[PDB]
Amino acid sequence: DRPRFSFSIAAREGKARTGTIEMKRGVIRTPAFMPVGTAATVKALATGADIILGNTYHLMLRPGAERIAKLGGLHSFMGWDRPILTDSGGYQVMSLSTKQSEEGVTFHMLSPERSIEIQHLLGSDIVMAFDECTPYPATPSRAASSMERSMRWAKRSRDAFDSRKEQAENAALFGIQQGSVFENLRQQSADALAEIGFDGYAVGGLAVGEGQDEMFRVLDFSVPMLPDDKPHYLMGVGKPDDIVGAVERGIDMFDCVLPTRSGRNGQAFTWDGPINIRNARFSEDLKPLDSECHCAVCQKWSRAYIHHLIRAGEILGAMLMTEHNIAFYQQLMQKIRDSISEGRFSQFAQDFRARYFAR
Amino acid sequence: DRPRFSFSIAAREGKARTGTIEMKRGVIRTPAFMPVGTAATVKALATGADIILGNTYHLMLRPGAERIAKLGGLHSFMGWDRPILTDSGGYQVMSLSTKQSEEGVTFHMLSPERSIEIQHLLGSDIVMAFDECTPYPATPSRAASSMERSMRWAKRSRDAFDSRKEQAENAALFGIQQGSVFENLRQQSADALAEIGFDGYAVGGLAVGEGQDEMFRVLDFSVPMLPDDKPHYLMGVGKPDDIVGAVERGIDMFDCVLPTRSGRNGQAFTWDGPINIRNARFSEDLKPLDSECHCAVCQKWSRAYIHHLIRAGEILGAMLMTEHNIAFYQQLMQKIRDSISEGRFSQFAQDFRARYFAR
Ligand SMILES: Cc1ccc(CCc2c3nc[nH]c3cc3c(=O)[nH]c(N)nc23)cc1
Ligand SMILES: Cc1ccc(CCc2c3nc[nH]c3cc3c(=O)[nH]c(N)nc23)cc1
Ligand SMILES: [Zn+2]
Ligand SMILES: [Zn+2]
Repeated sequence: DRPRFSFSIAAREGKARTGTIEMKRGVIRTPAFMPVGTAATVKALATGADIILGNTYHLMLRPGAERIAKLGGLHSFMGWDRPILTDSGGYQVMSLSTKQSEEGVTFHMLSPERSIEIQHLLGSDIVMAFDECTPYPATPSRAASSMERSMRWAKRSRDAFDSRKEQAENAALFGIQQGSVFENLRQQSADALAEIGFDGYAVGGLAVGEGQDEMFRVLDFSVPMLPDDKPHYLMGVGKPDDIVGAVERGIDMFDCVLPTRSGRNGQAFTWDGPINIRNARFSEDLKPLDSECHCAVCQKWSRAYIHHLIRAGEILGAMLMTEHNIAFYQQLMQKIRDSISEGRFSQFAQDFRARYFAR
Repeated sequence: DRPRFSFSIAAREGKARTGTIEMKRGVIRTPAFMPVGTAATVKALATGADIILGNTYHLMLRPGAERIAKLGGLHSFMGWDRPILTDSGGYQVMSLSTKQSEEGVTFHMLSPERSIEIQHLLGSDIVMAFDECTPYPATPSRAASSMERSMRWAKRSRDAFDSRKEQAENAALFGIQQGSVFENLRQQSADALAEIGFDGYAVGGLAVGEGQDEMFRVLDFSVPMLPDDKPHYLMGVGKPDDIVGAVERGIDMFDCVLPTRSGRNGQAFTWDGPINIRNARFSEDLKPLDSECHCAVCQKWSRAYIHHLIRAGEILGAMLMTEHNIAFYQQLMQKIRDSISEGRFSQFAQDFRARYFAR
């Protein structure tokens, strides 16, 4: 059948690439948007996807990784038979929960070994190494010390993953680059990860308050340090314009939680920029959320009706907004893939920004 | 094409009837459950219906009946091309908002004439007369005075409806019986409504705290006072067992808001009674919400997953619960219609109660 893990690049334009990841549970077209699976009914890729996210930090607390395993794993639990990616829980413990040491983080304990076992019990297909997302801003010394611990933890994550036969033979493991905003530390981190060897490489430690200009600056030198022949996952990013610029700099995978969060608060993404549907200017607007969007919501209902539902406190309004936002991001990713494949991505990015920041 | 309004009875068992209402926008199979249209995406009848409810009291306040008319009416607004029923707003003004007089109710003014015009602007197909839902309990004198005012208002509602050509020719008007729990006042009210003449007759003034035994007692003598050859709508009812007992007493139409409210609070309806999915006993339950339910939710997801979603605060959990509850009520109505048509409704009601109140 399909291999455990293959990445093939079908077309390139500058630093941008488009291709496919093959795994046992399915194919992932890249650049890929990976939505959380619990925010709406995600279908096989529209309000769908090739791969969804599990929420390791939440699941290890409710109902617990052992219970998820008892219930058949996340694929059975969520009714999703395609690939699933889980984070290692390190970022979320530090953001939401903490006592740190070389062994791991107490808050329950979380270590590289326990993080890998938790992701094993959940049954995810893409497993993230257990890292430390360095806070921003950070001094060079603090960023270096943090990156060095993350690299020791990456080696421990590799070894823990390899010691579980079912996981080593059926899942894939991604290493996470750290180093804050410092080119020399980003290089040393990429070097360390490449020596250990991973199936994919994530750019960690961004989307931590640095702003888009700084994030793009860091991606300019950081992504080329990663192995070219493996997928590149930018964690925590982001807005549609973040995605286009990150693809321009060689990123292949994205996890944006914004579209599934924005929907509950009334924010809809459109080709003309985001709008807040609760605003009174939409109370009589008979256009769909976006006039070109092909999602089920825009095929049927107006801005005026979704405005009404959300203002009325109807959960239906938020669900429709969420379904539209997920669909818009997937339509964005499809246009990105098509334009790279056709050698017109540079023009697309230009056209996208001009319209997105016009209105 | 179809007539403005026809009701045909296809089969009877005791006082129970099953049949069809024909209107210009579609056919309604009876006994019918009429869900609110804003609680989930309701499809053509499953998580669907032959007719949905509009919320007159909410709509006249946000965005206003004139604005709904400017947007094309509720059918265009909600994307629903089949029949729509609206209440007259009298109950809701008194429950949720008040100064009453023979002219109407100030809170905005609401009169029989204004209520009919509001329902005209909304474009509903079944229009309710403007009544006063008598509070419970009520003395005979207070119940009589209230019923008598409602009957004068029913005549004013009839005249207002008939004076709007588009409405008189394309919609239907239902009169509402009052009289609290008093047989002689229920009779006088039915007499008054029959002399005015309506397309259907509602039993009003119940589901106001009287309890199921008292409600059934009042239906025992009240429903036979209404014209047999016209549909009978019990307003505000109710639980599944309320519906079965009310069909046994000659009711044809129901509006239950409970299934669309219960879903948000974790209550699911099953053939074994209601359950609260948030209860810890469902955290590892791999069965669907109901093992016989044919809805999309029970085809795909477990109690354990819906429990997880709701406990996690995910709006998806409440939406799935709502979709299941709407579907369960429609499956209930289908079994009621089939069993009356097959002459086995008495046995069905017996079997239903024995299982529903067992667990
Ligand atoms: C469900 C879910 C969605 C997204 C994430 C990714 C969370 C996330 C970041 N989010 C913003 N910036 C981020 C940086 C890192 C990082 O450096 N390391 C890890 N392990 N995760 C990150 C985790 C869980
Ligand atoms: C959206 C919506 C749903 C349901 C209703 C029906 C509201 C309702 C009653 N609810 C409980 N008991 C009820 C009695 C009456 C009544 O006597 N008169 C009217 N006009 N409505 C009633 C109105 C609006
Ligand atoms: Zn859309
Ligand atoms: Zn169901």
